[PDB]
Amino acid sequence: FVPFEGIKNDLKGRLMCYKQDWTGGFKAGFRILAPTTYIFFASAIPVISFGEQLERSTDGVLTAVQTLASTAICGMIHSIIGGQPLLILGVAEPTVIMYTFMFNFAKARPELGRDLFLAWSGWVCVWTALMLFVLAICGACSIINRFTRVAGELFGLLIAMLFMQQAIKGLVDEFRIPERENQKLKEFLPSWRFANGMFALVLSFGLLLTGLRSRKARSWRYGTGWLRSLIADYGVPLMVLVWTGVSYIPAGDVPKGIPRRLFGNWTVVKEMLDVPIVYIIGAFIPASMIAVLYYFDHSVASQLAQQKEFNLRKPSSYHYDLLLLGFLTLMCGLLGVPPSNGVIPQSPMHTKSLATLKYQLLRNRLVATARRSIKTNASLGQLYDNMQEAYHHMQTPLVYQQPQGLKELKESTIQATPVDETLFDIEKEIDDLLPVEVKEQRVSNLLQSTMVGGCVAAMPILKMIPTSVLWGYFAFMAIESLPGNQFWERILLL
Repeated sequence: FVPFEGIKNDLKGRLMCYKQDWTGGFKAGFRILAPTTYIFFASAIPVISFGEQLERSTDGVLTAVQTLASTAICGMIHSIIGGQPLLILGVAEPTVIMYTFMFNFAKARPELGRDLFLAWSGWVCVWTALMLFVLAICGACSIINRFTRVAGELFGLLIAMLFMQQAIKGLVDEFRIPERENQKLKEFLPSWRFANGMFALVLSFGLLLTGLRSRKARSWRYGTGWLRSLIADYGVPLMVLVWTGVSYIPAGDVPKGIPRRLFGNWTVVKEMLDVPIVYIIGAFIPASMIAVLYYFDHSVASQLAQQKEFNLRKPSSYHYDLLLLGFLTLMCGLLGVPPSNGVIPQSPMHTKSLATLKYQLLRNRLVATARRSIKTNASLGQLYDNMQEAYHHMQTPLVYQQPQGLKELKESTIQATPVDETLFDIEKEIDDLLPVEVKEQRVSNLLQSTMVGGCVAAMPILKMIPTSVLWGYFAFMAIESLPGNQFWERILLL
């Protein structure tokens, strides 16, 4: 717990894999788009829902534009100078709850009111940034190492329950009347309300089930490998588009709003000095709560994306990441947008998608090399050496760790068997000798953040998405927030 020690160590570690990060990201060509698109959807949909929730709960002060811009800018800055580019930054539910509490507090004060809410929030963000700077400088993130696997599994389960509760609440609200829309409307009759609720159930469950099914496309006996990979990669975005199209089928026999549909930044510094100084000090309290929450969430989200099972080859940056989070919180407060923060399950989902990308790249390369070798000599031990050489050649040269390397050829595999091709199937055998590796780089995070930003200018296209799609996706992400963690497995076994 020495001042500035952790930050300096983290910077030392990360500054020697920076150009490597960028060149590795560019090494993959357009194949980097699949994880990028997957994480872009996973980041944009919850943020848009949170933006709608804040617009309803803040009388139009904060909308989806602000949440999207915060997510995009914070993500881009973290991608370029972050320290741990696996982390995905976004506006989380606890932030929404705290901002709702703050808005409710400020609406009941004649001194603050509604036209000074953003300025008071900015002062809260200044206090939070100061607290985060103090915590990072003192190495308070060292206690993160102490928290064990259960301390992260419980948080994952809590986030899963929160996402499921959000999905169920959205589905139930599809059955009720909104508190802001015109009450005397054709689309809001009890019969049409029941119809809307049932249609939303159909669409949400259809999206959930089809996406969960298409997530297993690669392990199918039908179709071609190209089509199987395309489905396994883009099924959830494709399902979003397909169920959006399905929602338009009955449009010739229903009222306008059946089903219900969805719908830069500025500065608040000038009016930030108009807040009386009894609430600038009073911002310390919600600032303390938000600082503790962010200290916990950023760290746990970063460590859940850095599981030992992924065999990552680059160091962690907990202290430096917390310092940068302080800076980003200060910037977001000055810009009048809610702060971003490391979020789950987006971060582990990003890590898993990158691991899958590396696995597929390696499988393609090794299959090609094995097929090339089968024709020439194919001695089954000289071909394994060729595959090992290709694996080593593909890898990126670093200084910290070394590539895991292909694992041992199983005794049963050799006992079963130049090499006879009838008795040695490459597709069956490659999977048995591929390690778990992650394609670590900064390009996927940067592109996902830029896409989230461009969603700001793509609002008319976003106007065509029903909210049932959002609730189905929230359920899909809640299930993704327990992708087979040890704690959930143990609960299943009991």
